[PDB]
Amino acid sequence: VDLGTENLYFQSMIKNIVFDFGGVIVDIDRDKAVQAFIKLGLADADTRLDKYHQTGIFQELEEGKLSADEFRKQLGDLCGRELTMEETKQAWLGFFNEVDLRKLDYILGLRKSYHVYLLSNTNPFVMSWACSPEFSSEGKPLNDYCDKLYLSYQLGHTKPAPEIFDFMIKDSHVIPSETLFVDDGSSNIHIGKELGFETFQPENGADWRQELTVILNS
Ligand code: NA
Repeated sequence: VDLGTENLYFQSMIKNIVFDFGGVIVDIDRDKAVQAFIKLGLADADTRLDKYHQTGIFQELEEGKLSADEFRKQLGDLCGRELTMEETKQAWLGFFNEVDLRKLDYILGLRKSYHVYLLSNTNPFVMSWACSPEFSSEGKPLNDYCDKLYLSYQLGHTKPAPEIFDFMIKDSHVIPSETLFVDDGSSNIHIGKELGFETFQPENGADWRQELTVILNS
């Protein structure tokens, strides 16, 4: 079938759509991330890095408890050498594959009919790329695809903490039952459901456009 927006029709009680970034808009490859951090000297990266919820200094960075520079310093101490910001950024970008422009185009089409928000565990290294014209070959920052970004490191909590969902709900004024939450992570989906959201859990790396269209018309 043809998933171009002009072919698509939308009608249901859903008014808002909340997307995660990694695992939904852009593919995550944890093995590639592990390799990228090992390159810096983090020889035990395989035990440290997670697909859904970081721990240790990685969590602290994604909750804004460590600044990018502070994280760089503490990561360097683990690696036994002083890291630059650029090589630390490049390690973080190891988590990601280039974006499927089909997904970005689909999301632009959604904005004609829905309020679209991002709610994501992320950090300044990743966002310096995503929230810039370097995000993709289309030259539009992640900001162009949403009404507002809710970023863990600016809010002090990471999903699946209920607090990050609560901030987003209160700030955006969405009614959870009229909102579709799209996230590849099970724990995040479960708390979203508990708080009243409709949920859709796509597979990381999969083309979810068809199924999303079906859900938005259910
Ligand atoms: Na995700």
